[PDB]
Parts: sequence; C-alpha cells; structure tokens
Amino acid sequence: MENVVSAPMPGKVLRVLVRVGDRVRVGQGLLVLEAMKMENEIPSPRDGVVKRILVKEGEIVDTGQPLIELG
Repeated sequence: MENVVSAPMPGKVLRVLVRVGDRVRVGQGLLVLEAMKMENEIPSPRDGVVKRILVKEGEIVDTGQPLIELG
C-alpha cells in the first residue's frame, strides 16, 4: 500500500500538476520530472487525496526522494 510518491530517478521538478487537498486517481500524472531530454509524468500509485507536496517546481531531486504524500 503506497502512500508516498518518490522520484524514480534523479531529475528536475518541471511542474507540479495537483495541489494539496486534491483528489487523485491511480495512474494520474501528479508532476513532471525532467531527465535526459525527457519529460516523465510521475503517477499517483493509488486513488486518494494529496496531503503534502514536498518539493517545488525547479527543484533538483535524487532517486527515491519523497515528492508527494497521499493522505
């Protein structure tokens, strides 16, 4: 049971697609992570509510780094 969206690889947080409190669906893109001339939509692992967004747009993140917590 997944509660935290973490970075699958290092990247730059290009865009955060949802806000705290928003309802989300499994497989929905929640943010866009840029890496190696590619824009990766990072999905919600489950239906739920966005509780916390732990990064800002522009931020560089490393592998496994927490990005979003679901409530």
